[PDB]
Amino acid sequence: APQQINDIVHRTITPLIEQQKIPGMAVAVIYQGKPYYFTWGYADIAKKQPVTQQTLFELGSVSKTFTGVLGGDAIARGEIKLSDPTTKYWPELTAKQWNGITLLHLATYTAGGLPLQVPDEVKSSSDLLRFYQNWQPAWAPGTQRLYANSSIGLFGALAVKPSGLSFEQAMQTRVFQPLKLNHTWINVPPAEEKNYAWGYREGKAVHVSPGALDAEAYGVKSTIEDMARWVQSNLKPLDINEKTLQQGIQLAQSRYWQTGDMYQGLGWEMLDWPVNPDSIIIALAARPVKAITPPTPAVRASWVHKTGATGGFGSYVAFIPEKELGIVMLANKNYPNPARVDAAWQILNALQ
Ligand SMILES: Nc1ccc(C(=O)O)cc1O
Ligand SMILES: Nc1ccc(C(=O)O)cc1O
Ligand SMILES: Nc1ccc(C(=O)O)cc1O
Ligand SMILES: Nc1ccc(C(=O)O)cc1O
Ligand SMILES: Nc1ccc(C(=O)O)cc1O
Ligand SMILES: Nc1ccc(C(=O)O)cc1O
Ligand SMILES: Nc1ccc(C(=O)O)cc1O
Ligand SMILES: Nc1ccc(C(=O)O)cc1O
Repeated sequence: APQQINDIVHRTITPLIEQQKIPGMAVAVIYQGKPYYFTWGYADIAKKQPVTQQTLFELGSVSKTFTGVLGGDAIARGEIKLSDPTTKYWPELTAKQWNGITLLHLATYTAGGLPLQVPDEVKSSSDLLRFYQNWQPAWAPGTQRLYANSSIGLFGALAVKPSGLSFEQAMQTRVFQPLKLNHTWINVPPAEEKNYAWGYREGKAVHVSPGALDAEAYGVKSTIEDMARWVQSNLKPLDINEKTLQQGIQLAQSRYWQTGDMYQGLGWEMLDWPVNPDSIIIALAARPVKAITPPTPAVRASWVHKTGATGGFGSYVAFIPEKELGIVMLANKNYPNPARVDAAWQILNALQ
């Protein structure tokens, strides 16, 4: 822990925690291929349990980065293609609006206005089919981006079908295990209960509610160590020994669509480095997309990032491959996104 990293981190995070009243927080800075860990406050306020390097936080939508890489791994395996129609992997999807909707569209929120959430009442596999069959698109496929758990969530479920594995089995065996993420869970086991932090929404202790496609969209829990390892894996994919995982990370960081200065990958979102901080610092934001023809392979000169939130948690991951530099910020309160990106910006810009 060099003093350069120590001082900038404590100078940035301490005021953030006070200003946002965050009960507990874990931060990892990846600098020249080594992680540096920082922890504040409480994982459990009532039981006085401190945040540590073993504390599990809910990642929220940062889960979509694991989903995107797993999908990319399936592509590398020759099991799926992003150009394949959705109907190829779900033939019961016989409704005529699904003509021309591909796995890429699901992965990148460009199917034509799939809703932010799968409705809470949708539970069975029959419910899900009925839900997607009855969905009426607002736009043609590949024309507008509308962020949606029902879009990326379905991509994840369909992407693992040719493997013959469940999503959870696929993620564990193809992403978690090979990358040594031994404390990253879709479902937290009883042995890990003590490490599992409580989230805090308006003073109330809360964990993420179960739902359809939760594992695929927002259900991963992890520690600051594993997330630091996840960042390193994404910083330097070609150092990973697994052939298809290496390629799947690169596919997930490819630029498929452009909306202004933002580029949409699989899970990951990117901007050209150097980034105007104002470009990175609303319930529904429909944005027209420019197709990148063909998609640009993972650009090392990039700000790659993803925000995530659940009711009780707020997370943020950001990295710059070119600089071998990254940050993970995990907190057990859902606080404003600009505050996360600002703090991350302050730290990484000081270190680059
Ligand atoms: N809202 C729309 C939905 C689908 C199509 C299409 O061409 O498939 C076009 C639209 O304007
Ligand atoms: N291991 C655990 C799994 C689920 C929950 C929950 O609150 O849903 C809590 C746990 O400690
Ligand atoms: N005992 C507690 C005190 C304060 C808070 C809070 O969220 O500020 C939560 C608690 O469970
Ligand atoms: N309460 C729940 C609602 C939906 C689902 C699901 O798998 O869709 C699971 C649940 O435990
Ligand atoms: N062009 C490059 C691609 C990947 C890596 C790596 O470390 O994975 C490094 C590079 O210079
Ligand atoms: N590293 C950077 C510093 C300052 C600015 C700016 O727009 O002021 C942008 C950057 O990418
Ligand atoms: N200060 C900056 C202004 C514009 C851009 C850009 O990529 O358009 C980047 C910057 O660092
Ligand atoms: N997208 C979601 C975010 C938060 C929660 C929660 O239960 O806190 C559930 C979701 O389906």
